[PDB]
Amino acid sequence: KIEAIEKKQNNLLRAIEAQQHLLQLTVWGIKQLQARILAVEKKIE
Repeated sequence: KIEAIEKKQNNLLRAIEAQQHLLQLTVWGIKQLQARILAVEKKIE
């Protein structure tokens, strides 16, 4: 029980750490699309 709670908790920490990184990745990806869409708007503007 306390062992089961602890084990599950260690995994949760790892999953959150992993999602943290994925998020930063998507954020950076969105900054890239934004820049590219911008240049296009300016090109046809």
